[PDB]
Amino acid sequence: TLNGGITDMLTELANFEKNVSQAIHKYNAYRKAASVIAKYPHKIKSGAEAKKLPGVGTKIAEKIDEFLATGKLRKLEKIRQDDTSSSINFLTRVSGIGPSAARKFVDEGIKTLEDLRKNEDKLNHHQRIGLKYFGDFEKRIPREEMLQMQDIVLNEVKKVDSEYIATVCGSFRRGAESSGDMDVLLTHPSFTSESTKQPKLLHQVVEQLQKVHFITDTLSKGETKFMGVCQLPSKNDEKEYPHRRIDIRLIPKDQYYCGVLYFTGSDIFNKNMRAHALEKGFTINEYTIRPLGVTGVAGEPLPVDSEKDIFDYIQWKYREPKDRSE
DNA sequence: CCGACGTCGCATCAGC
DNA sequence: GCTGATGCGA
DNA sequence: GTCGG
Ligand SMILES: Nc1ccn([C@H]2C[C@H](O)[C@@H](COP(=O)(O)OP(=O)(O)[C@@H](Cl)P(=O)(O)O)O2)c(=O)n1
Ligand SMILES: Nc1ccn([C@H]2C[C@H](O)[C@@H](COP(=O)(O)O)O2)c(=O)n1
Ligand SMILES: [Cl-]
Ligand SMILES: [Cl-]
Ligand SMILES: [Cl-]
Ligand SMILES: [Mg+2]
Ligand SMILES: [Mg+2]
Ligand code: NA
Ligand code: NA
Ligand code: NA
Repeated sequence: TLNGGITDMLTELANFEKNVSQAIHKYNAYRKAASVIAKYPHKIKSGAEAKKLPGVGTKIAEKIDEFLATGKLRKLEKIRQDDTSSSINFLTRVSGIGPSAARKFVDEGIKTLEDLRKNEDKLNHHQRIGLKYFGDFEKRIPREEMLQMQDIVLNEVKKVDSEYIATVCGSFRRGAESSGDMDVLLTHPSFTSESTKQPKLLHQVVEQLQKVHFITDTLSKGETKFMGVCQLPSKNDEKEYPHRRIDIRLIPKDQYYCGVLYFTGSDIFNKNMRAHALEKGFTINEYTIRPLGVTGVAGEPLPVDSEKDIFDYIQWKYREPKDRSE
């Protein structure tokens, strides 16, 4: 990491703006600049050099100059001193506690892990599970464990219905040596953009994974998206593995390529690519790519028979999953 | 100088 | 209940 | 906070 000091600074500023300021566009701007700087293949020597990169403007350039000269950023040194900002930033590290809930908890005197555990009463279901596994959810998953988890998920899915196809996406599909959680794209021929011919398609996979004690908790669940918790089995006398976040997304089978493009990410890559689509006159979601008429209303879905077809429409050279870790 | 910034699923709540 | 908005998340 | 028209 040539520029890790700068990128950490911008990331901390991004998180400040999201959690404390509740300024989602500043959050995205800071993360976009951190990402372009992270892939820049030179050790940055000045703010002016960084300002050449798209997403780095005047203000970030000045912060880079202060950071290069001093090793620090006074704006951040002060944010770290604000008790309210410290409290809010801590509380939002619990899954299910966002910017608004964190600020309300602080108002109510609930500011520390101690306070949260004393007040499970005041937590919704999601937050209660985020608190239960607070430590575990900050541990990363070695790719070796991702492979064991993939084996279980793919085999249990096959036992329910051999026509399911489960694909592990996220950073795993991008070839990362570790991942923050497990993301699973699911398809079944009974669920297409034209009809849903079988109910409970997601539910049946979730129940089977619960049956074998792989899924341990549910954060939210609907007809096409599961957000929950899972755990690898341990051997005799072994310490248990940490509990891990798992997301399962059921996507219409004929829309698999848009779905796997979405779920492979990264999230910044998707934002960048979707914004480029818009400048090229297209809109992309996890289901389709459609043209945008001058009216601004999306037209009919365009034929897609590969991930690369999506890149072709917007005049981008193809980028393998490994090259999408923005 | 300023409007737009990616797109959408599930949980929650307010008004009717 | 339904609908629409907001929060939080992918 | 940055960018493009
Ligand atoms: N705001 C977002 C968040 C996620 N996503 C997509 C892209 C992302 O790759 C996918 C899974 O989300 P996750 O937060 O798990 O991101 P990952 O790419 O898997 C890595 Cl941050 P990690 O989960 O391995 O740490 O969902 C998105 O489009 N927009
Ligand atoms: N989860 C998945 C994965 C692949 N597929 C289909 C889409 C393609 O037509 C086909 C090609 O397989 P693969 O992409 O794994 O090479 O598999 C699916 O329907 N659901
Ligand atoms: Cl903002
Ligand atoms: Cl600092
Ligand atoms: Cl669509
Ligand atoms: Mg992930
Ligand atoms: Mg723009
Ligand atoms: Na720039
Ligand atoms: Na949180
Ligand atoms: Na995830």
